[PDB]
Amino acid sequence: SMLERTINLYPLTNYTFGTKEPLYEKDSSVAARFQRMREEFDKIGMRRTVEGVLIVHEHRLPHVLLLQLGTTFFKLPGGELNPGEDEVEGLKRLMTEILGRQDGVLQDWVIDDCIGNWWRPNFEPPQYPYIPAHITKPKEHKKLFLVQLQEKALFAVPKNYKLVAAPLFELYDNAPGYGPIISSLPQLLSRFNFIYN
Amino acid sequence: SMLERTINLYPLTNYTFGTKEPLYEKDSSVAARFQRMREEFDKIGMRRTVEGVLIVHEHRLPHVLLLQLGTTFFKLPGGELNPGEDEVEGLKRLMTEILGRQDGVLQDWVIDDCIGNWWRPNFEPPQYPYIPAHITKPKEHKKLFLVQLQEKALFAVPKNYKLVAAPLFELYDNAPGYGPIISSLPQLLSRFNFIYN
Ligand SMILES: C[C@@]1(Cc2cn(-c3ccccc3)nn2)NC(=O)CC1=O
Ligand SMILES: C[C@@]1(Cc2cn(-c3ccccc3)nn2)NC(=O)CC1=O
Ligand SMILES: [Zn+2]
Ligand SMILES: [Zn+2]
Ligand SMILES: [Zn+2]
Ligand SMILES: [Zn+2]
Repeated sequence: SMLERTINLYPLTNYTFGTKEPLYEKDSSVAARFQRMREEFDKIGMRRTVEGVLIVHEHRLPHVLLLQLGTTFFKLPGGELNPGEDEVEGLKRLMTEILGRQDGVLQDWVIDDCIGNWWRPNFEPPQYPYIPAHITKPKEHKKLFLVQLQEKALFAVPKNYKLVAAPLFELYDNAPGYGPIISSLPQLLSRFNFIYN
Repeated sequence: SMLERTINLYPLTNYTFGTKEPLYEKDSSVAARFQRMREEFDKIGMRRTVEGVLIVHEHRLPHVLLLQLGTTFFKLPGGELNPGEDEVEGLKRLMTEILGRQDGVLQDWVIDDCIGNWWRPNFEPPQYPYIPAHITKPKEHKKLFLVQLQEKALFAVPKNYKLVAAPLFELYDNAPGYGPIISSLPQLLSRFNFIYN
C-alpha cells in the first residue's frame, strides 16, 4: 500500500542565498509579452515552458521556494524551451541561468517527477489544467516538475529578485495572491511522502 | 523527459451500468455523522478513509465517474477502513461493496497510483491537503487513488444512487457544486499521459 514517492527535505538554514547581477525579463509589459507570444507562434508554433518546484522545511513544516520580482509577482524558477530542446535538460539550463553560482560551480539538479500540466488557449492570461473544449491550437503548454535538492547548496539570486520560502497554508486557496498554478501546489504536493531531515 | 505515468482510458459506451438494492448511509444526518466520528475517535483514534478515481472518455474527452445520492451530494466510490486493514485491499473491498455485480463475478480492480491526501483537523466539515498548524491529533485522514479500469465491465449501481460521468471542465473551480477534493481533480489528473482507446 506504499504507492507514494518518498522525497528528502532539508532545513532552509542548510541553504546559502548569495546575490548576483539583475536578470531582466524579455518583455517590459503584459502587452509586449502577448505581442512576442503571437510573433513566435506564427514562426515556431506553441510555446513550451517548464517550471521547477523546490521544497525545504523549517521545524518539519514544508515551504516552496518562490522568486519575487521586487515586491510584485511571485514566480517559479523556469522559462521557455528552444525548439527541439529536451524538457528536463531545458529546466536544468533555466534553473542554472536563474540560481547558478557566480563562482561557476555546477549544481546537481535531480528532476524525477512531473507534478502537472497547464494550457493557455489564447494570447491572454487564462490557463487551465486541461485543453479546453473546441481548442485545436493552444498557444502555450506549461509543464511543472518537482526538483529534489541536495542536503546543502549555495544559490545566487539575481539582485532584482528576492527568494522567499512560502508555507503551504499561505498558498492554499489564494489565487489572488499567487494565481491558479502556485495556489494549487498544496493539492499537487499532497501525494508525496516527505522525510524531514 | 517522459516522466509521466501512462494510463489507458476507454469509451463510456464500453461500460454497462446495471442496478441493485439501495446501499444506505450509516449516518442519517450531518449531526449523527460527527457524533459517530467523535465516538469512534475515543475508541480507535483517527478515521482512515480511501476513495477511488475512475476515468473514462467519450470522443477523447476524459470524464470522472461520480456517484450522486439521489439528486443531492456527489461522492467518489470509497469509505472507511477497519482498524489494521491495508489501504489498497480496503479500497478494493469498498468498491466491490458499492459497484460489485448482482451475479457475484469479481471485478479486476487495478490500483497503482496515489493522487492525494486530505486531513480533517476537528469534528467539523473543513478538510485540507496538509495537517494544519498546531494540529497534533487530526480526526480523519483521506487517501485518494487512481483506479485503472479494464477495457469493458458491468457495474451494479445501488438504486438510491446515479452513476454520472463528469467532464473535467465542469469540476474545475466549482467547490460549491462539488467541494474542495472533487473540484481539484482536474489539477491532480493533469500529470497523467492518457491514451484514448
Ligand atoms: C528566455 C527567458 C529566460 C528567463 C527566465 N527568467 C526567470 C524565470 C523565473 C524566475 C526568475 C527569472 N528570466 N529570464 N526570458 C524571459 O523573459 C522569459 C524566459 O523564459
Ligand atoms: C461503512 C460505510 C461503507 C459505505 C460506503 N458507501 C458509499 C460510499 C461512496 C459512494 C456510495 C456509497 N456506503 N456505505 N458506510 C457509510 O455510511 C460510510 C462508510 O464508509
Ligand atoms: Zn525543529
Ligand atoms: Zn500540449
Ligand atoms: Zn469519437
Ligand atoms: Zn495522517
